[PDB]
Amino acid sequence: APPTLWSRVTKFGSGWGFWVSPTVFITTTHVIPTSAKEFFGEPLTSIAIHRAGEFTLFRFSKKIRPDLTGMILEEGCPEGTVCSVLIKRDSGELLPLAVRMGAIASMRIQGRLVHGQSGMLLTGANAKGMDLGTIPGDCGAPYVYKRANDWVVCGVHAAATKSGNTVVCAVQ
Amino acid sequence: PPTLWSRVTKFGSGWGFWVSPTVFITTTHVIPTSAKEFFGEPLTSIAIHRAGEFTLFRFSKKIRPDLTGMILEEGCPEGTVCSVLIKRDSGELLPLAVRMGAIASMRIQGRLVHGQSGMLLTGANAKGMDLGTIPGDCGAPYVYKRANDWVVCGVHAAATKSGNTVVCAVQA
Ligand SMILES: CC(=O)NCCc1c[nH]c2ccc(F)cc12
Ligand SMILES: CC(=O)NCCc1c[nH]c2ccc(F)cc12
Repeated sequence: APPTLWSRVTKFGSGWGFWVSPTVFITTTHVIPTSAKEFFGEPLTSIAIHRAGEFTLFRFSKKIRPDLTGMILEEGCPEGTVCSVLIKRDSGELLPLAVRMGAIASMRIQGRLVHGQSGMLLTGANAKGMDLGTIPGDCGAPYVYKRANDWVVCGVHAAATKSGNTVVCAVQ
Repeated sequence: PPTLWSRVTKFGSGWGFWVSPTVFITTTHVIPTSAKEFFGEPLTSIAIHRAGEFTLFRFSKKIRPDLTGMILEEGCPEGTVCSVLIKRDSGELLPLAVRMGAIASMRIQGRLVHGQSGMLLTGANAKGMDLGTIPGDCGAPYVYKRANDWVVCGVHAAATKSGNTVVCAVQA
């Protein structure tokens, strides 16, 4: 995956988020620190927060990441698209996990009612674990794919089943 | 625990894998042809067992005392879904699912290679995205989970231009 996409993946709350542009940051709702009143030095007042279930978009009134170009955010992807989930692990290891995407789905995963785009890992058979699968610290990692000369972001990591085979991408 | 990934080590023109503190496996063609030592041990001290494109090194002292010993087998049952544990010099980790087939002598680009055939499960193509193998990946291990037990069953020897078909060299 290109260096510019890994540069947009920022450690945030109990997981990650992703810079779409110099002013737009996307993440999974449950990783946001609940008492928090300031983000990258800016008060709530100065930020437009757009929340659709486990998807949250932050639009800043100033350029927080002026090193970046704006890229395309889409509302999920066609069923059958192979995406990479851009996961950072212990000590600059970079894990772009291959996922085949499926339908929009509503599930119950552990306690929780989860809604988003389902997909199946293409890493291995019984992927329940940090070596071939996702862990709770991965929530907010972006789902990306290459589409002609362009890369697209189409969601953020929200959940995985007890077997680890099935993942859920929160979508705008 | 040490992760599986800490066992995958840069070696020669590719990679290899620590099965135990004293046992290292790799692809024969990536081993240097001019050497007096490996991993700081004199070649005097190293047992080398070659069988076509599969090589095993047995050291006389513990090079990786942090590891436990893993199950090494001579390939796996047809239909097993393995993971090829690819490391790249970017710092990326690429576990790719492979459906394993028959032992054969296969024509792969110019070349006759003997080992276990497999097909990558990332489909359409790996062209643009982190979804296939490249020449520098030779020696990456093939692994799978069986009950609570991780099994290593061979090393990455070859792949087609296409990228669909791979060869896993196995112990003889
Ligand atoms: C992977 C990654 O985040 N890299 C950049 C780190 C960084 C430096 N200065 C910043 C200001 C805002 C922000 F969100 C990130 C940064
Ligand atoms: C233990 C075991 O047998 N696993 C399933 C084998 C398998 C993987 N990918 C497939 C795609 C089509 C198909 F017909 C079979 C497979």
